[PDB]
Amino acid sequence: TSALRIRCAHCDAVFDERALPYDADVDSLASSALREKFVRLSLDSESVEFLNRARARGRDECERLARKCTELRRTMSLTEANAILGRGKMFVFSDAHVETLMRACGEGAGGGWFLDVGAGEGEVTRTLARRFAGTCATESSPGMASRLREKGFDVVLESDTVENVVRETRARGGDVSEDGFDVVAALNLCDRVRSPRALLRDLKRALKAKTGILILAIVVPFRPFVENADGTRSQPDERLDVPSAGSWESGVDALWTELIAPLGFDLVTLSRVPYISEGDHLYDAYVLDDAVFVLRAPP
Repeated sequence: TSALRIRCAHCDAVFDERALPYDADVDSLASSALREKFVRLSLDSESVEFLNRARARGRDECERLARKCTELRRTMSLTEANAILGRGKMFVFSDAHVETLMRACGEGAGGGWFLDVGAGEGEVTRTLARRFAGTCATESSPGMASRLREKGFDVVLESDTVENVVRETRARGGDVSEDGFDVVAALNLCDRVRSPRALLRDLKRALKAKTGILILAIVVPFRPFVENADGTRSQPDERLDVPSAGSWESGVDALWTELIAPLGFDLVTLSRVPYISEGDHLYDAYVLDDAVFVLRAPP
C-alpha cells in the first residue's frame, strides 16, 4: 500500500521532483534590488518529462551508453562524447519559463537577434531561439559546431571567445545590428571560464545600448575552476568574494556585488531553477542549484 522502509547506511541521497527548490528567502538578501526583482518559477510537465527520459530509456540501455561514453572520451571531452551518443542532455529552461521571463524584460514578442554562448548542442536554448528571426551560436568544438548549423542556427561561430562576436557574425551572413545583439544567453559558463569579469565585459559590448537583454546563469554554490586540456587542472585567477558553500541566498548576494553589479547592469528579474542533467541506469537525473539573472544593458 506504500513504499518500503529499508534502513541502510550506503544508499546515498535520493529525492523526488517535489523536493527541487524553486523559491528562496526574499528578506534574507542584503541587496535591496535582489528582493523586489525576484520571480518564483515552478515545476511543469515539460521539466518532469525531462526527468523520466532515463526511466523510459531502459536500465540496460543507459548502461550501454555509459560504458560506450567512457570508452569514447579517451580521445575527446565528456560533452563531445554525449553528443555523439545522444545522452547527457542538459535542461534549464522550459517553454513556460521562457514566456514568463520574456514578458518581464519587455521584449516578450518574437523578433530580433539572439546569441547563445557555449551552446554545443543548443538543446537548453532550443525553446528560446524559436522567437528570434536571427539566431547565432558560439562553440569551440568543431563537431558540435556543425550540429548547430543543422538545427536552425543561422550563424555558428567556431570559437571560444566573444571579443568581436558582433562583427564576426556579420561576416558570415549574420544580418545583426551593428550596435550589438538584442538578447544574449550565457548559461552556466562563469564557473568554467578563466576571467569572469572579462567575460561579462565582452558580453556587455556585444549587446545594444539601453535595449539590451542579457541572460546569465551561474551554478550556486560558485566553485570556479578552469580546465586547460587533457589531464591538466588549473585554478581561476580572479578570486571573487563568493563563498564556495553555504546557502543559495548567500551566493546570489555575493555574486550580485563584486561581479555582476560593478558591470553596471539593470536587474530585470531574478529566478531560481534547477540545473537538471539527464540520468542513467543509477539515478533518474542529476540536479544542481542554478540562479538566473536577467539584466538590461546600460545606455
